[PDB]
Amino acid sequence: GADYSAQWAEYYRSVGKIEEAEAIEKTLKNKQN
Repeated sequence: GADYSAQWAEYYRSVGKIEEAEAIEKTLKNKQN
């Protein structure tokens, strides 16, 4: 699997941005393509 906007979305999980991370976390979704 690719997984890119997840590594970045991981930081938000600890930078009190776990919520905003959902956004940048949606970019990691690399299953369809």
